[PDB]
Amino acid sequence: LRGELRVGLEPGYLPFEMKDKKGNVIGFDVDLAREMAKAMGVKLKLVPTSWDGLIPGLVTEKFDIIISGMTISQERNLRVNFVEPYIVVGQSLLVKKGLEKGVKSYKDLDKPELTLVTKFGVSAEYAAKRLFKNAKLKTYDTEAEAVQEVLNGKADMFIFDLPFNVAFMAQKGQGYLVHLDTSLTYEPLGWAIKKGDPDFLNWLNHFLAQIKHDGSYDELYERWFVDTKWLEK
Amino acid sequence: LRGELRVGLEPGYLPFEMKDKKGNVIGFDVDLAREMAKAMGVKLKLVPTSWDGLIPGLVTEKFDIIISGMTISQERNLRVNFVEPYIVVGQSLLVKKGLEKGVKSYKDLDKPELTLVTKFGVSAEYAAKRLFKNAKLKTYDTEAEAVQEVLNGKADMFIFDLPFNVAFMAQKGQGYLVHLDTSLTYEPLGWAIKKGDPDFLNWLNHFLAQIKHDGSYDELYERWFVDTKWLEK
Amino acid sequence: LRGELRVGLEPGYLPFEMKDKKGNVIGFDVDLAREMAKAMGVKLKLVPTSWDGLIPGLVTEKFDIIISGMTISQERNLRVNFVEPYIVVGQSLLVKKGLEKGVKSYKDLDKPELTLVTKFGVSAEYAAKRLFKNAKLKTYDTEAEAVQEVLNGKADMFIFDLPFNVAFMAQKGQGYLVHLDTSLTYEPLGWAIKKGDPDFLNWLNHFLAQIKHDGSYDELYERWFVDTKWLEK
Amino acid sequence: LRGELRVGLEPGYLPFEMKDKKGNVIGFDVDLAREMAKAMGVKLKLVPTSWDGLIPGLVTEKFDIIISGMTISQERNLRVNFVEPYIVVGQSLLVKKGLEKGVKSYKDLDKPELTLVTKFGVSAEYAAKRLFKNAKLKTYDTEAEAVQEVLNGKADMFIFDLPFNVAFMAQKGQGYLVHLDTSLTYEPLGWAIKKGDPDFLNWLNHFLAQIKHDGSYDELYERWFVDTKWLEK
Amino acid sequence: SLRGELRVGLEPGYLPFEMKDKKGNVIGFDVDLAREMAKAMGVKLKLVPTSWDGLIPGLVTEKFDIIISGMTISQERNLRVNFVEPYIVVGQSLLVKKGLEKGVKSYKDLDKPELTLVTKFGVSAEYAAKRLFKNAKLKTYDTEAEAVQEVLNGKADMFIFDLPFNVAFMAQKGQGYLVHLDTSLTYEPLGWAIKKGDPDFLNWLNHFLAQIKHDGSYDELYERWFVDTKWLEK
Ligand SMILES: N[C@@H](CCCC[NH3+])C(=O)O
Ligand SMILES: N[C@@H](CCCC[NH3+])C(=O)O
Ligand SMILES: N[C@@H](CCCC[NH3+])C(=O)O
Ligand SMILES: N[C@@H](CCCC[NH3+])C(=O)O
Ligand SMILES: N[C@@H](CCCC[NH3+])C(=O)O
Repeated sequence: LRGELRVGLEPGYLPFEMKDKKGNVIGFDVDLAREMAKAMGVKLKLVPTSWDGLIPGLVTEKFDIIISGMTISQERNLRVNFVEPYIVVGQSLLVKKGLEKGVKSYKDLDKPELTLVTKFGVSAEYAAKRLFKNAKLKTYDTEAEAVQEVLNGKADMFIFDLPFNVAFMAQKGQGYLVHLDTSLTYEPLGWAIKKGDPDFLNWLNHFLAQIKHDGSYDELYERWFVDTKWLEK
Repeated sequence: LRGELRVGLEPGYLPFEMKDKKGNVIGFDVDLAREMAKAMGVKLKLVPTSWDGLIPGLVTEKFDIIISGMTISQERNLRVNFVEPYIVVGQSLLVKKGLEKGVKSYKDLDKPELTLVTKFGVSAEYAAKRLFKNAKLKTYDTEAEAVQEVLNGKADMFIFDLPFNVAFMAQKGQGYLVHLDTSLTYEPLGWAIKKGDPDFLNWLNHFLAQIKHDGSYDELYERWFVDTKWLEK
Repeated sequence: LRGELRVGLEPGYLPFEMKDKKGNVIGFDVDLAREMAKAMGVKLKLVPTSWDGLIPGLVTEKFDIIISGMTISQERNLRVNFVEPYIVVGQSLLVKKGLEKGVKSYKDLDKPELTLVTKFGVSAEYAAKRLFKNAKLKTYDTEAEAVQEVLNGKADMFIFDLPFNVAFMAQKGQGYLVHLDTSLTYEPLGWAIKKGDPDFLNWLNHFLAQIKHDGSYDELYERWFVDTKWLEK
Repeated sequence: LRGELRVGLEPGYLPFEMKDKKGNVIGFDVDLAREMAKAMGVKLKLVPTSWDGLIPGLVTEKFDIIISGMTISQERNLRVNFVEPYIVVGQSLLVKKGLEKGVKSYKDLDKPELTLVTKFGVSAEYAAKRLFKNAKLKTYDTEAEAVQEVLNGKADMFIFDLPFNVAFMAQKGQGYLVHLDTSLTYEPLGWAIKKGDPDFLNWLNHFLAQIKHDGSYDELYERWFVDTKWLEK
Repeated sequence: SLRGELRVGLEPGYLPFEMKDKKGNVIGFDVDLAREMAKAMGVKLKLVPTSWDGLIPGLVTEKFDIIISGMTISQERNLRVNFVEPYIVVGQSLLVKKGLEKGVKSYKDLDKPELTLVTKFGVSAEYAAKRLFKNAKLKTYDTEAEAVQEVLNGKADMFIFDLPFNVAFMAQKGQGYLVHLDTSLTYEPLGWAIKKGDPDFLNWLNHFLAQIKHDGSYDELYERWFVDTKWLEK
């Protein structure tokens, strides 16, 4: 690769990709992508894309790599190759205040009179249909649209990857929601690239091992997952 | 690959693959293969094959994968590729009664007046050739035939993969054989696929890493290496 | 109604209604009926009554509503109308220490030696007969008489609505018995009024949802089901 | 009410009600009445009835409830009260083998050239008028009789409640018809009772809630909507 | 469950539920609902504009069939009429004069007896403000619109009322002069009332309500009145 590293993501998975107040795209994966560019001695470009355009975009060479906090699922892994996992994740729940009472398991929210909302075409959806099966399930176009349904009284509860939930609790959720943080799925996230390229994978993996033993990774992880400065966009 | 997942294996290797009383082939690898096929959204077609016909069956494109309790050796691995190890194993023995007495190690048993038996052309035959300088070694077409040879007055001791020993011990060698259980080799077991498809490898390694963290693999480990339920066929 | 709302209950079920110290009756249900009366602009009158005279007491205008932890069952529903459920409950078991080990459902405790005990003529009794075939079962007049035999040594297990088993646990059971938390049935508890009054229902259903979105329900709930300050009765 | 529960239904709406080989009527709606009569303490008498006579059979007191896959509408609700819905269904198409190709929405089958058919005076005919402007509409006496006009030459496509179609496909259709399963409407079906009984409502509505939270509704759902045993009939 | 016409009592001037068009017909989210409901029953709509303290008794007295006036389901009222499952959920909000919102985190920063607070007489807000406000002057007026004029006039500092009123008011006149403190302070389910002893008609209404929530009808009327601004050319 010469010139520039084109990375496609979709903004809105806090704290991985979000849109600035200035409209600039920032986050863990964005910093991850600057490092990669640097370590490759090459220019970074981001291409923003909707979740559903990510894999075809990659497969079609709209970009070279995906770094969107994407679950290494066996389905998707048939269309692209995944680098090794750089963070490990699972789905928790955000609930309206009050229905959290006496819940010992997620399983007793799997009730027919309850409405569960996530975003369409994502891990949590697939989790939701595997996990629940009683509760009504509705899906939406964004993480934001979806938690709004429960915030505004339209839904009872919201499911998503755990770090979106804890980012959210910090920025808006503390007062009005409750986070049931017990993880419900084992979801490694890796970067995806298109098949037929083992040389890239070699490079990507080593470059992952480096930052994980460099102290570089742990800084970024501190920045986006423990620290709270970032929250003023 | 679309349609079906063809898996070559050779039954005989308790608890990985054997055939039941009904005539169907079942066991650890089978449940793995079934799980694998489901993850690719595909049908499963086992292709039972004699051992010597497994690699060339594979390289010959008669099936896509070996799942036979195959050992990742440097010799084989010149001919095919292996996924990361799904289980680690090692060679042990069964001796007839009275034999187990006085022994401190394998070295005590490596004597000329004794005959050692094992399946021809297999992992054990190689450790046997390496480990034992003084003892007669005679090989057979199936593990069962090899054991029989010491269930009779014919051989003194049988060597094989340790897990087969522990299962046969529970199956038939209860009163008769004695199990010296000191692992004598380091034997990593792995799925093999033909060379020059690194994408399938990527998909295989990410899948093996799921079932070790899912609980899936764990549920299946118990089933076949602890449960004792499966002895009824 | 006029002048007084008359409530029909039997003190015993904890933490719903219990008599103590001063000989006053108190609990979640009482606190509920208290808010109900302020809402109507009436004065509360509590009419403590043995279980088996609640429904007859109701049909006979001994009192106007039954708020003492009652299951909305189809048998009882033939005889009175239920407001929509105010809480959802379920059978759990208190057992002696030792009994909990390796037990992987209530079902592996259904044995002709073991003795299940309960209060007579209550939802707990009917579930006892439905689930447990083999276990000797004995019945007593109160919840206390029944758990006694278990604490003391005569019977050895106890079955009742879960909220009780945790409440007992927090007062007297913590060193002594083991609580298999798992939910054995689905048991909605509702207020019961006599038939032929759809207006009082309409009113009762709206009152229920007010306190549910009011925070009022929630306060009472913490105060009785989580708060440990009350057990100082 | 005591003695028996009389239940009015029209056989043919697979898999809710249909006449079996011997000629007794079965299905999801019968098993559901069978649960009602057990819980009610009472015997069960099914009163089969032509559809345009059910509402008048109820009001007339020919039976006590209509469980028939009846859609809840405002028109109907003027004459009879409806319990809450027990299932939500949607209208869908059964078209001749071949003319499924190209199509993207139901609208491209709305050509003056094509003949659409369904049963007379039933919520499928109304959606059909509502949704089909051009195509010639013909109405018959029974679902079975209307489809029969696509199975032979006469008509082109068939409109009815999705479960009917999934059922018809698994029973006869696979090689003959094509099923576009995009639900075109949203219709909640409900049980009807004669107006004037608020107590039977309260009963019926709690009963529906039990079985939906119990496992019994789900038993009966897998049974008729999924399993396929039922066809041997 | 009747023949002839469906008669609906309402009090115009709770924007955007009910208002006078100025050609003098009453229009609003409630009227469109009342219009849908009447069609579904195959019957005619008559609106019976009524002043607020006369809605319930008019219903009991059989002057009309149902009240669709954005009325709060309350235990005290529910004693006298029956309510249908609520159809929209609302809370009280505050409209204040310019600047007066700076450095305020909650409603509590506004209790000063210095401050004067106004609303309409005998209405959800009036009872809420008496609960919530302990120090502030509370004055009352026959109409929502007479009430806000006092803060617009600078004879009072802030207006309290159902939140959807405030946003519609902010759009028409308030945008330059007042500021909407839009934190919801009550939990106020809104339902149609009818007289007691009629379970059938309740059955009918509850199922009609479920129908328009799942139709798209409800959402449509909702957008039309509560979100988009077109309705404002009275
Ligand atoms: N990691 C999840 C979240 C998607 C985030 C959508 N912006 C997935 O792979 O679907
Ligand atoms: N790992 C042993 C197992 C052989 C089993 C023969 N059925 C090998 O590689 O030869
Ligand atoms: N839920 C129980 C109540 C416990 C009995 C209280 N003394 C029942 O309805 O049978
Ligand atoms: N669900 C529709 C169709 C039932 C068809 C009866 N054979 C209705 O309520 O009319
Ligand atoms: N929700 C308010 C409506 C105000 C009506 C004013 N015309 C109430 O029920 O009091």
